Amino acid sequence: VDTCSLASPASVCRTKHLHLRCSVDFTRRTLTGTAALTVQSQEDNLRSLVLDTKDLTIEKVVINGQEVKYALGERQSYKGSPMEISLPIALSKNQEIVIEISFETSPKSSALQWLTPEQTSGKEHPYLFSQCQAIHCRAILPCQDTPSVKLTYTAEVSVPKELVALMSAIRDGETPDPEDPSRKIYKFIQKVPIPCYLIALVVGALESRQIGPRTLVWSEKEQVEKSAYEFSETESMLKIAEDLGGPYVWGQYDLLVLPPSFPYGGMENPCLTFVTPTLLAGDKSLSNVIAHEISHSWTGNLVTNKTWDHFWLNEGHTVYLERHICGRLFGEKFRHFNALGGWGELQNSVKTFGETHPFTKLVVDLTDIDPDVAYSSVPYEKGFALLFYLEQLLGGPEIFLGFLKAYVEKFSYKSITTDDWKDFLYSYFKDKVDVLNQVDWNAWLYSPGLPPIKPNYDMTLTNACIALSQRWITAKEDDLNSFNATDLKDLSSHQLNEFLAQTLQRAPLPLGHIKRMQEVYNFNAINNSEIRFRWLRLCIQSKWEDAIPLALKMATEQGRMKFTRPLFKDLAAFDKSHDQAVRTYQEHKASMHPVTAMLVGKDLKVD
Ligand SMILES: OCc1ccc(Oc2ccccc2)cc1
Ligand SMILES: [Yb+3]
Ligand SMILES: [Yb+3]
Ligand SMILES: [Zn+2]
Repeated sequence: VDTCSLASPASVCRTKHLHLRCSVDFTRRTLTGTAALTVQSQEDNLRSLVLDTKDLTIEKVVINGQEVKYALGERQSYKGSPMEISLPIALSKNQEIVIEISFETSPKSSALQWLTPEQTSGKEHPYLFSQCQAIHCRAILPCQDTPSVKLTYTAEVSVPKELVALMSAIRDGETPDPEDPSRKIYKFIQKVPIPCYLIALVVGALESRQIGPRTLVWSEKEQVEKSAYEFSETESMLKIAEDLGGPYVWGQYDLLVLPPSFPYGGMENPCLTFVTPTLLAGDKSLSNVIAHEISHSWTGNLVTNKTWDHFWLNEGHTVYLERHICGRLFGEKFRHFNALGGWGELQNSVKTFGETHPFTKLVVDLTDIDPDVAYSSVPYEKGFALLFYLEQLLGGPEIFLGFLKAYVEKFSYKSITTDDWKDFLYSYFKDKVDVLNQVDWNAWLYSPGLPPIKPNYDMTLTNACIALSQRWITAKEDDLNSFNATDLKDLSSHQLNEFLAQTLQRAPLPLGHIKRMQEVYNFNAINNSEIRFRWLRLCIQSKWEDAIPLALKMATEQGRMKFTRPLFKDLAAFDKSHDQAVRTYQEHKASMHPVTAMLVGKDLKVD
């Protein structure tokens, strides 16, 4: 039972394949076309089925060349409207049929962002991108919008000729549109079965550069060179990930660097990972996001969560694999540094929601909860903390990686629950079940707050961050003279970020301390998005009026939610910037990503 979907469940019928034929209309901000679903009945005498939709216009439904009866139910808030289709002939178990639905999206589709030329790097062409995770595929096309159903797809997309279309699939050629010479048709094939949240589309003035044997980086012309350099470790990461998870089955591993309003750090769209341009630090320092997206090719894309309640399975295992990739590239001390940083992020999330909040539970109950509202670091970090604890309890990384590879092999091409994972963990570790029975399963999986046990972490790389943060916190006015640019000489960008993270946990600091920090460290000159974000949060919470225009600029010039949401909230919580934060949101709302616009509105209590 998937409480987020209104469609017929996997026990009734299963979509086996999607053949999508569509045209992108920038003037109307609509995607129009036909979604032909190959549906397999899982029941005897199947006469009707239900599909998920959200703000879709249905023109007709065709089965066996004839139009059939359908009905759109009343809208159920964020879930959309159910679409019941009357089948012309009763289906027996395992019988397949093709249902072709003629549809049109709404300009307000929660899955899409339509950008004007002014909102792009080039300023001459418009741009479109999708973001289906968790339940936005229903806002693009009628489907069984649940990760419990996996399907292959083929697609032909008609776009203005001067533009390029890309999808979460293998490129299968381009031709002039035979129905319109002002347009091109781009063809795509996804031969590996995927849950529909992994369906993705981008249309814009895109250019590409090869950066590895199976990797192209894609972006507007202005970002190509910087992107090629920033993501040059991609191939070495794919090789490490293949060694940890088994064969890479997707063919290509391309990267697309989206415009700044992209709401997430990355999206593991198969064959084409989507990334935020906020990763473009110039020194490859934010490459762990690539390692994370690469890891999803095994944990999430091959082994998938059956429902959104089990999202931690996707995230926890991915962060675990991501930290191993970074550990192989940079050393075990670095994997422990990243792991310890993750615990810090988990403390922050638990503190933000409250220790008894249901969204701090590992396995969540999303009945009547919009998944976008529940989204946080909890499934990533609590999920990671559990696996890291288990690794330590079971004999170390080598032993635990053996389980991870067996888990990926066991559940490849399947959709699983926490119980399925737990059953396999007990099966694999049958000779260590006594150790496994010491785990407080009920607390780890179903209780809110911080985990019952904190793993053991090497402190080697964290010590200097803690030591510097503590000097600043315990400093009195007469100790401020002792700080100098030399304090940072031996700190990496990651350590500088951790120093800021540690200090932010104790924010506010006295205004005089923050002014001294700028005077000696010149944190205002740092363009690294993670460091700049933490520094500006530190300034705003410490009530520095000079930081107000810098924080407003960062909150609006980019739209990665990790940054935009807390910056708007910090600005709204500071009396001096409250009105500006609200008015800036109101002015930008219409041109923001629809999900980001909704969430910032809720955060700022602006309806
Ligand atoms: O485990 C908490 C939780 C959080 C979010 C969630 O759904 C998502 C997933 C990705 C993107 C947006 C929403 C499902 C579960
Ligand atoms: Yb081909
Ligand atoms: Yb003193
Ligand atoms: Zn992820």
